[PDB]
Amino acid sequence: MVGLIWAQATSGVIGRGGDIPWRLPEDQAHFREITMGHTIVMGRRTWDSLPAKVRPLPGRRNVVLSRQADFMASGAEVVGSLEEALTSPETWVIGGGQVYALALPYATRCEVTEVDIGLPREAGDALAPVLDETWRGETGEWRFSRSGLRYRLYSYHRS
Ligand SMILES: NC(=O)C1=CN([C@@H]2O[C@H](COP(=O)(O)OP(=O)(O)OC[C@H]3O[C@@H](n4cnc5c(N)ncnc54)[C@H](OP(=O)(O)O)[C@@H]3O)[C@@H](O)[C@H]2O)C=CC1
Ligand SMILES: Cc1c(C(=O)O)cnn1-c1ccccc1
Ligand SMILES: Cc1c(C(=O)O)cnn1-c1ccccc1
Ligand SMILES: [Co+2]
Repeated sequence: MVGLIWAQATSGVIGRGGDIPWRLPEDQAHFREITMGHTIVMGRRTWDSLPAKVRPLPGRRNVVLSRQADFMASGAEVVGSLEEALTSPETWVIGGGQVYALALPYATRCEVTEVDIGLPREAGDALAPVLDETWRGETGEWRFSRSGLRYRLYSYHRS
């Protein structure tokens, strides 16, 4: 199973300036629940976005995708192609925009946290991948984060 997990503004923005223009503790907890114990695959930029203190994310097989054959990520596997990372029963692609797009053909699950933030798209933004007609999606209720933003979860699947 390859799944994608991400949070996006309504506009499709997932990242800006190498970080995220919001912070939902509830989505972090949800993220941790969904990925705990499994392989997490991320682009090198996303690895860089992780604070050195949470790095590697505990209890998960941290894999970083880089074309740099000598890139050192203390506590992770650095692989130069996505196929090297799919060697576990459950693999979660955790970002960023490039790796989401690269992984979409392998995916059967997308766990999408939609953040009700009017965030117009800007040059350089990392974007959520486009899901075609093969994806079947079920939505949750709009919830309120303690950060003040509303959010809801879309769970997409396809065979
Ligand atoms: N909202 C959310 O849910 C999340 C948002 N984000 C945000 O996403 C943004 C980063 O995403 P993005 O900028 O797209 O970069 P990524 O995090 O997708 O990593 C990009 C890097 O991945 C490597 N890479 C990409 N394609 C390939 C390939 N085909 N073969 C080998 N290596 C490859 C390269 O690493 P190298 O350059 O070393 O070769 C590239 O620079 C940040 O702002 C981050 O905060 C991240 C995670 C979750
Ligand atoms: C910080 C964060 C949030 C948040 O703060 O809302 C939601 N996802 N992530 C996250 C970022 C990078 C990698 C994995 C997950
Ligand atoms: C996703 C995450 C976890 C986790 O999933 O265990 C623990 N810290 N963070 C985190 C990452 C980036 C920024 C803030 C927090
Ligand atoms: Co699990």
